[PDB]
Amino acid sequence: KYIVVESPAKAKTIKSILGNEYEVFASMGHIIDLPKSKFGVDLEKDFEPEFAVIKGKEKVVEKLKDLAKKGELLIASDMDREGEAIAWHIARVTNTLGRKNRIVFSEITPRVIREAVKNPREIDMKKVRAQLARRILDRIVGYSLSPVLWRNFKSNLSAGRVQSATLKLVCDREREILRFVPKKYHRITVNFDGLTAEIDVKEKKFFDAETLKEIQSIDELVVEEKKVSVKKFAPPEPFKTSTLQQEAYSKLGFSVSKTMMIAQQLYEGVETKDGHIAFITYMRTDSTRVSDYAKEEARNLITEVFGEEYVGAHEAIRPTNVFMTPEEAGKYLNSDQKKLYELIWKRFLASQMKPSQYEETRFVLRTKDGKYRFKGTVLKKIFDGYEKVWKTERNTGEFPFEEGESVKPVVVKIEEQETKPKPRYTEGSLVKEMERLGIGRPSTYASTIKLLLNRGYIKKIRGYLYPTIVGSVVMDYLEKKYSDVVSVSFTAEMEKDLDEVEQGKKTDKIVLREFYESFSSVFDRNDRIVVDFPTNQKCSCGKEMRLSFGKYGFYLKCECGKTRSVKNDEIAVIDDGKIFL
Repeated sequence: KYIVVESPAKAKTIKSILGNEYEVFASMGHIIDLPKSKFGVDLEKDFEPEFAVIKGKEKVVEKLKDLAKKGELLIASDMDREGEAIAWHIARVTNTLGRKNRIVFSEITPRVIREAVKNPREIDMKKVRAQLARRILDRIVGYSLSPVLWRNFKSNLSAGRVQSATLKLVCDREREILRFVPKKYHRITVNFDGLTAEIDVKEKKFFDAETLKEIQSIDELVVEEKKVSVKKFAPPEPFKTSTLQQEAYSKLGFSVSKTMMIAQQLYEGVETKDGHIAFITYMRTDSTRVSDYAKEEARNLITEVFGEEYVGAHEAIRPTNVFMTPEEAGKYLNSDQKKLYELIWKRFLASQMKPSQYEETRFVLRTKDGKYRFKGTVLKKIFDGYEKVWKTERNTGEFPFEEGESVKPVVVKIEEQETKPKPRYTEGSLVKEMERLGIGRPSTYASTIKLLLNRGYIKKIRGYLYPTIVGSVVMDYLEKKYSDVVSVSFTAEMEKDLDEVEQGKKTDKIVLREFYESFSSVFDRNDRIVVDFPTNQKCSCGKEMRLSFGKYGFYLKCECGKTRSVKNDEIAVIDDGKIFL
């Protein structure tokens, strides 16, 4: 039998497992694709795609056709929609579509691979159609709007729908920050015996001088209320793509593209001095489910290392072999791979362990004159559970006081503060928002963010993301002329529709016809657009400046002073028609 995969890494890992009973072949990427500069879909044949062998890949195609005549040609592409389409192109070119020739697995390990090759299935055409519909949607937007956007702002909308929705998130965040009005208030805390409590107020308040003097004068309080209860904390869930990207960003400082690159290495199998080893399950997943076999191995490890009292077709991202500890993994993994494997391993083991248990004491203290109250909480650890693996800090302490008892000495701390706006997104917290709103999917979170940064539509400064002049100006255009079509809401609706096509709950054709109706009814190909915005900038003579766009790109001008040039990626947000630089 012959097995075909996309990558040399996967081919070597698979060949290591199967030996000489199977010949394993890598295609070295895609063989067939839509045209690179023809539109490629026939809008008069109900969105018929036009495929051709990619230049340079003709020989691979010939080899595949030859193999298919010599033996069963099994296809071991990754298990996502893209992989299913790869499988379909190979089956079509070899005239084997409909055979049981597609191998499905979430991990490249001996037990799993050996079973998977024995149980091939037919290519899932609903999954293929969901992929193709995505390609067609992107191609319609891309080939309609990128020329319009080149003519007017010298920039493009590839990865389009999802990319414009995500850009909108960043702009909306920036306007929220712009419009925020901070409020001064006092933070007032009392401190006694290692415990703290905050003043009890209906809203954040700026106290007057005489009230502050009084509060600062407090040196004794009385316990008004003491309530003790059991508090359990759930272990983390096993990673899925979205939460891996978020945590690798916040815990390791990895960009979401670096995380996915490393995760792919760990899944496909790394070459070692002695062979090849897969470390984790497939990295594009929306599931946090764990196989029964992996659950059992985890129970066995927990039992052995920690004790029984600690024990708690898409799959979570998790270690293929939980007994390969992060420390042992270090002899095979580079520094970045080791950090990522360690994260994944700790999250998985912790997810299989018992909740932790604490006793929580919530208390209220009052002054003797009854004028002021202060509220606090403290925890006491009963059982660490999963926190033995997933490191957690909590406000632990003791409340050695009863209701009605006086406490002295107390120390009051008064600090003037100002309310703060929402923080900007980071790559990780932008992924979180894309998941929240339904606009990203496992295969598109990282690529969307990367493209936005690469086109200079957003800019990263000390890890926070800012919209730029070109991002803002492009988004404003799309909002004005393609309001419904480019909305976060419509993007989310389309992504849900494509999930439904994959699941066989909607047809590709119905989804495509709906989109095209909405798009075509607003698409104006001959649109010419003079950039002309009021700004928050002033020139020497006192006048307001205006933003314009010429042969050397963006510039500011006033009906008096000289013209100041601006880079496409200078930070900027548009609000009520005015650009704020």
